[PDB]
Amino acid sequence: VEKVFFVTSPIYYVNAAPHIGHVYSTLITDVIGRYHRVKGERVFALTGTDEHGQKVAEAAKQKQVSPYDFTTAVAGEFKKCFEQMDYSIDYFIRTTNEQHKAVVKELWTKLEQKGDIYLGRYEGWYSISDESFLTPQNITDGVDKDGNPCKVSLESGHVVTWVSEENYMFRLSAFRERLLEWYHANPGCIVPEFRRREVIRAVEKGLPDLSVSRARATLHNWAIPVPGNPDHCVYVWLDALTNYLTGSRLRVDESGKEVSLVDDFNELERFPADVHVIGKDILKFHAIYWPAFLLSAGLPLPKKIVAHGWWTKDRKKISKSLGNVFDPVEKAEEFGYDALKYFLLRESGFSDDGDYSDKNMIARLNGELADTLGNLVMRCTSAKINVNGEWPSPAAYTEEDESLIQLIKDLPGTADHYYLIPDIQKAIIAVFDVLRAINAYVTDMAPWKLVKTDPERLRTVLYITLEGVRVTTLLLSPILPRKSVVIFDMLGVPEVHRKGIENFEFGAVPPGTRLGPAVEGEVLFSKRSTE
Ligand code: MET
Repeated sequence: VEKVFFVTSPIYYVNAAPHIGHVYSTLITDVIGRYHRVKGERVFALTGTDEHGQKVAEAAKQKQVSPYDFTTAVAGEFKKCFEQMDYSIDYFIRTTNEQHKAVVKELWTKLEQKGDIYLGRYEGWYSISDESFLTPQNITDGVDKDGNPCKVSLESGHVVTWVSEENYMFRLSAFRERLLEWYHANPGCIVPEFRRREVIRAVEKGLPDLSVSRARATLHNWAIPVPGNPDHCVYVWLDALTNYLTGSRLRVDESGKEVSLVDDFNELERFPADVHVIGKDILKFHAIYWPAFLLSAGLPLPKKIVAHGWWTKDRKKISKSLGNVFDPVEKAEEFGYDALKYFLLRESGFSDDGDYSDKNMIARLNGELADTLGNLVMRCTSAKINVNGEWPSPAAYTEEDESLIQLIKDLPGTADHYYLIPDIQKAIIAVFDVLRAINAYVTDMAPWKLVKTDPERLRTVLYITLEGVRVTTLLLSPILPRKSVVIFDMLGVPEVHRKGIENFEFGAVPPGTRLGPAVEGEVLFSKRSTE
């Protein structure tokens, strides 16, 4: 099934400025997209902002501005931040978009015509901050911002309020069996595995019907009207999840501006998502509600949902109100963009809540990027070792030579599998296991002595090293997109050989290829003092 590989991030609430969590989710989306482009596939990578709802409306009122001006301004902050982060995202969607609204109304009407929406009541707890309905088992006692006793979410700790409203209800209870059948038929469809198990357990227990509208006053009229009923607004989450469908149907011009909404998703060959990237906090929406809506509407289901953890800094919660900020742009200016991306993707897996510190950041940058990767690139390109400034023609390979070559040949298949799970941390570790092996081979062969002692042997050692650096760098190119270009330039790898599965093969760059010119004193990753 040849198709556009479709990868998404969440669309973020615009109640406040963008921060590490948004940057991280979008980074993961970006990396997955980049890897599939490197394989020569068609890719559409989507990110954006979730701009309706009571949460956003009350954030605007607290700043005392119009919701239109507020959402526009904060959406602009997200766009600027992502531009600065140097992603390769194909479209940035906003739920205030008029074509998105049309797709939401269309989907609603399909659900209704299917018989899965009825007029009922919700009486229960709601978290405005999570826009989430909660049972009494999912709240506990806590304190409000005036210090008074209130109820709070056990999941998020935000304040909950009791809602009692005549609402349109979606028959979620009727999809239990079909959802379980979907999880069991596709046991890789939620990653990591323990989060898949959580979803299955939750759905096993039973599902209540879900409120998919609210009275218009509650939302301060900042939402999409229910087709045929002006007194109701569409649940912000049904509106929000629909962004994935809208995005799959938007034709986008060179400037990244939407110019047309197509009638049917098949026309652009994107829907359904191959990967939805999300945080663990929004798993039920994506793994339970979304597939149920899609089943009701007769739409195909996503292939994989990958849910990551939440970051801390110096083992404490990241917060402006407390004394612990973590600004990605600032840290990227300090340590480098590719380096910061590397750290975020290497330091933690999707099953973990990662922790940043300047100490650990510096140790990875010095140890892995400078001492392992950078040092190797400089060694095989130096005029002192590579006297002719080119890829030599290798002579006969020893067993030691071949053992390293085997690792280099095996690497693409292994990295590929990890990128597809996806488990980016493991992909990175696999590549760096090969970089460490190449370094120990270089140390063991001492090519600097071979220049005088055995130039023929040096040709072999040097060729293996160059090719190892090239293959590893290609597989890291989604992680270090700017630095990989610098590496390929230093190596003189022609543009055509910088992507495509043909170039996963050992030996793709021929002997006699000239290295790129040298710039005096210009290192790849400069080591930084440990403060
Ligand atoms: C359809 S993904 C919506 C995610 C939600 N706006 C959030 O920031 O958590």
